[PDB]
Amino acid sequence: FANTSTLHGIRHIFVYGPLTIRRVLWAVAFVGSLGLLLVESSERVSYYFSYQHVTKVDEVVAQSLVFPAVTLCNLNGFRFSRLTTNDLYHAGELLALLDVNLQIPDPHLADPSVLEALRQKANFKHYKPKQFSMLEFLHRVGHDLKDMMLYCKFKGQECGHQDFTTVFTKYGKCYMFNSGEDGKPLLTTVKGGTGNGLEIMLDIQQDEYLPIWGETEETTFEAGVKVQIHSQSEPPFIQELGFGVAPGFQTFVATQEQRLTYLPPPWGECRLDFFPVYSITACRIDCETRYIVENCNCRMVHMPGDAPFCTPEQHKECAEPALGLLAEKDSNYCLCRTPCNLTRYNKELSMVKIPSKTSAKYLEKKFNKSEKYISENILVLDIFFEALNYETIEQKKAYEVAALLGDIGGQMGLFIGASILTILELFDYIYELI
Amino acid sequence: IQIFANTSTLHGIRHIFVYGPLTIRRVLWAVAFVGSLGLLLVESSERVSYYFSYQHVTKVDEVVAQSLVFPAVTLCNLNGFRFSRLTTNDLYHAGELLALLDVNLQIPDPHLADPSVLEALRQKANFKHYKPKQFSMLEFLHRVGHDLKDMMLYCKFKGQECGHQDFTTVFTKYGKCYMFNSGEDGKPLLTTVKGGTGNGLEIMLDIQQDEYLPIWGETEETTFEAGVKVQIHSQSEPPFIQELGFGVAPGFQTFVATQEQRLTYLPPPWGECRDFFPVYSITACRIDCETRYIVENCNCRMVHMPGDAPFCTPEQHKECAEPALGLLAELCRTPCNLTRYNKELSMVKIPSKTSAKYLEKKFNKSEKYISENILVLDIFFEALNYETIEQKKAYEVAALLGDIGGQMGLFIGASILTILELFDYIYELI
Amino acid sequence: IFANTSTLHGIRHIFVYGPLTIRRVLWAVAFVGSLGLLLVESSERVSYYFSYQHVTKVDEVVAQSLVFPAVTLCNLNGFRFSRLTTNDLYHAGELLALLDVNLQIPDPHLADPSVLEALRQKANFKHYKPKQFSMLEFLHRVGHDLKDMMLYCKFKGQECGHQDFTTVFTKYGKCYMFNSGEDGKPLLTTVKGGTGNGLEIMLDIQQDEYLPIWGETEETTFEAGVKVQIHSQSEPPFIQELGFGVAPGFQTFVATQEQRLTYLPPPWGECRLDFFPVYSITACRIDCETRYIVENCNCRMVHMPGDAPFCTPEQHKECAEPALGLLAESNYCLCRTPCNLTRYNKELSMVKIPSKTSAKYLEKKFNKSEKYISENILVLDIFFEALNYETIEQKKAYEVAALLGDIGGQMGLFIGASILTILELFDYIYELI
Repeated sequence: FANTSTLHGIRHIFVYGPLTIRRVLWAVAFVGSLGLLLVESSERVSYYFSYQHVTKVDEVVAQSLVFPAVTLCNLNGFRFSRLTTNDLYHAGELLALLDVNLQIPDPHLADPSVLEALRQKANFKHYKPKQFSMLEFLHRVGHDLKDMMLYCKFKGQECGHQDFTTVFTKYGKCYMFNSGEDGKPLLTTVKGGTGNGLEIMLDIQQDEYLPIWGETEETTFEAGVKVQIHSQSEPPFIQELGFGVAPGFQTFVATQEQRLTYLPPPWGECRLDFFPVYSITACRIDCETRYIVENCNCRMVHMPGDAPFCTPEQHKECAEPALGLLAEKDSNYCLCRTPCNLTRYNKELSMVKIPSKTSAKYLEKKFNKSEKYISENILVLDIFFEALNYETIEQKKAYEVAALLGDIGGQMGLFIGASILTILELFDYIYELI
Repeated sequence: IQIFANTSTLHGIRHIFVYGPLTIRRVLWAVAFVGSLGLLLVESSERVSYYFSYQHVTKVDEVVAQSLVFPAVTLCNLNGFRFSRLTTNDLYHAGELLALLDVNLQIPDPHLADPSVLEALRQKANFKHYKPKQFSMLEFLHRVGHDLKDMMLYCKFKGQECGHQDFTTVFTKYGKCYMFNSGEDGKPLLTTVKGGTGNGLEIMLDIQQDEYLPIWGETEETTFEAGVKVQIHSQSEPPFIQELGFGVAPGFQTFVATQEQRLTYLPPPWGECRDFFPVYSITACRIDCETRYIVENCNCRMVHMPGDAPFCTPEQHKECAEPALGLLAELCRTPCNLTRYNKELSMVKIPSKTSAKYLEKKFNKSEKYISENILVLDIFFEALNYETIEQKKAYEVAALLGDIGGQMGLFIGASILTILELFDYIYELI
Repeated sequence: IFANTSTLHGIRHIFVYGPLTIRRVLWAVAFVGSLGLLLVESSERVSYYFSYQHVTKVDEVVAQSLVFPAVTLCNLNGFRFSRLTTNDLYHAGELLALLDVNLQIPDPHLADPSVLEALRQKANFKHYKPKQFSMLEFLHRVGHDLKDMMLYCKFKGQECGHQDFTTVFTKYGKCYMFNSGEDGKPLLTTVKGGTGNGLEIMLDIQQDEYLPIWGETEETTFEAGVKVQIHSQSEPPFIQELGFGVAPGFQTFVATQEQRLTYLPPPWGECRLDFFPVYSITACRIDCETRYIVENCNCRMVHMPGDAPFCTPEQHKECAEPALGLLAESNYCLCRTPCNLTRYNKELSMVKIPSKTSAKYLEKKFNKSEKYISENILVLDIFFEALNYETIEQKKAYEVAALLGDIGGQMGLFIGASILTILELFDYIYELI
């Protein structure tokens, strides 16, 4: 009888009278309903714990964008003219100007003019060496922006090498525009188009490039600059993320601000010894640095730390094969996950010829250079925003707990009419039968 | 006086054994219910809070098509005025503008000029006893601006021949430009039906680099560059090549592999989408905006602007409208439907060795000229499909109900009516 | 034997049945009202469910290695002039546009002197007995040779060779595909970003083997370089359409990202082959071309698969070329997206080759003029910008379990009804009859 009596209950049961009946279908109809509720409620919980996301892509008109950092590097790291005898001593083998015995490799195939200058400076049989510092070396021999930069406009106003910042990188002594160093307030763009961005004309000084001759294992046949457009929060990794600019063209880099937002685990993979602010580039440098200061007790020039600078002795026989080993052989010493908030810059590249006929003469005059030189050494580079807007890409949580309840809640309502309390009511009644 | 005690409402739909007459260890129900009620209020708030946050999410498809509508291609020589075709009257008014003449109407630094250039400017600039004649910046530009008839050596579309009669004059901050497949004259828009370089627009251009205005001596100008600018753009939008154009260089076949993008944005409260032009565009408004500010503060309009205003004379251009724009830059939101075109650029060299001679012959031009003046330009669809990017409303009212509905079901077993039932019963107690 | 008044056992929410009529008939409206909305809103939800929407899930994933794609590359020139034989000029002569319909040099007075000399040497058919000719054997022999064309190949810093590429015929002629996977060895992988650790090849395009053009030809073949498709090893190259140009006199950098698209079948999306085991849009579009030509032309072209017979230049001209011309204009061919697939997104940048200080080295090493080097040599770097793939998935918007939870909660809200509540009522109406 008690069962008959518990049918003031909230779950839905005509399965308890005094006499057995016609209506045993309710037994099935209820067991049926209960079945589905359990099937479908599982799915919803299963899915909830799958901790999915979905993507929200907007594009937002803006009154101004913050102009990014532009790092740029000559493909040539060391000017030939500026190599000293002391330099050719330590760095000689490194720059591939000298064989292991400190002597000019295949003298008969060398440029006459090159061999003249190397014979003058590389007589090491009797040489008493002097102290040498890879950083001091690079600072002195690396291409000079003062020399390289023929003009600089930003938003149509004049600029100069005083708006750039020396920044060492696997390419040597490089220059970063709008770096923000010394907390100077970052430059901003206020109009789209080629006109109102960064515009620089460069002489890449192609006749200071290290010479290549004879039976060399070298393939450094290329001339121009590498360039990374990158947010001021992240260091340049121009090694990998650079794009080429070629001489004899005005290259247009039309850019858009991208504002990524990622979710932490368990939805996504969101979330440093040497850098205050975290970056993928930042970690991957910090990682490189830590593994070399460990296995080589020096650091390279582009790395941070207070460690001692890797001598060309070390660079050759230690640190270069150490990186050779880091990538291909040894799983990441540090694998580096995405930051949560971050800003990317999307580039479209187009080009027009420089110089035109009607300017060729002017340029030859102004700069005291041959028609040839201008046409194999000069480029113009425009970085600029296509229009005043950023794109937002956010990862949004797919199914939060409140929505799970509303779904299991409505599913219960549909099949049984049950609440939490309905179940409690039943458990109370079974605990009373014991 | 004759109404049910609380005890008596066990007819009530909420889930309550809190009204047996004498007190019991089962005060937990009071907790369990107040507990359940608490969460219901917490969780139902969240859902309403969220609803009114009027979020969206994004739906990205890519759709195979039997045919795409081919876009509008506007193209401009980097040079706005051919030197050969400058007249003495032109050099009079426009002289200072083109930076061929100082504030007085004479050649700035004749000693540094090309010999041949100075000869030709002396021939045409004798102004001490010249009585000026009528001058019109539009008529000027129409006449001196590069001619497509001259510039265009061949035109294919879908492999079939084309001509300057498939293009339309269009003035822009670059001068007299030309727009392919413009749709003007209500002619039915060209369509592509096969991918690849072959079956798009293909044009060979001579940019006439030796008609470029010369620059010499102690000039502040830096127009050192040669080639064309190009905007690929939907026929409903005007070109804004000043900002959105991409460069093409001479001495290369430049390939522009394109995809149709079909953006759909939501109005407020979810997203931010919503007179001189029939159709609204961001470019359209930004022109309308520039025009209104210049016709106000300068009583003229420039050549590329619309309106019925009077064309800005070089007098005005110098002293008024140029610094007016200098002042202007120093809120136009997205249309709801719109079509974008995504470009990938690649290049090959022109001319090849085995055709260099042929081209020199056919066009009566130097080996040098061909190599510093000729380009080929292919605009074409990579394959027959458009990408759709739609903003979809995140949480509609029907789904809010289903969630607050099921939350009530879960914690209380309440309906709307359940609450009404309770309010009826309290109104009866008063 | 149950009373309307007496169904107070009923689960939907009803104060509407006493014995006498009352001021509280509002319940009748409030209920009919509630029932109204329930029907309005529950329709919307079902309507929407059957609208079978989706939404998009975009992640980006760090990886310790990416699989390097397939690179197919083609010289713009399909046939080296030097290597054209007398037999070849006989059958293929008209095809290569070297000879008019009467097997004679078209406008000899406008021809390059040196060209005409070499065509006269090879195209005097006065006494010639023709021999067996095969467009495939022809193309295999005359088409540019990678051995010749490829001056060096690096991958991940280590050396490479023509034996890491695979001959692959295409609308452009005899082309070469890197990391094709055909050798049943495991596909090559990148483990560091940047220019250095991708494919890097230096090519001499042999611009002076290009077929010459002279006199009154209707032509656009003025251009020199290579076309290149970066593509999934699962898909054949369709370089005719999907290729990008590389120009001589530049190191061209192709920075790529792996994209991993997932699409939904009907009814949500348009997801999901005689001649190809693996399905591709490219794959079916070839299979489609092939089927239509073997039907309407009884041959196949060289790039097509099948067991059909190869189209002779006779056939190629007068049959199969206009047959494809007729496929254009407007598709007799429906080729939908695969479900899983991998795309490669390319950014192109360039620097000059050669530098001044290497120009002479290259001239010497390769025994070539300053001019030749500068109009024939290019370097091509394909590589991943950084170790990650982008995932774009189409995700079902509203599955059946979520429809129930919504119709369920809507019923709960307006009526307090379950499935059983309605059954309960139908039982009670079947009992009234």
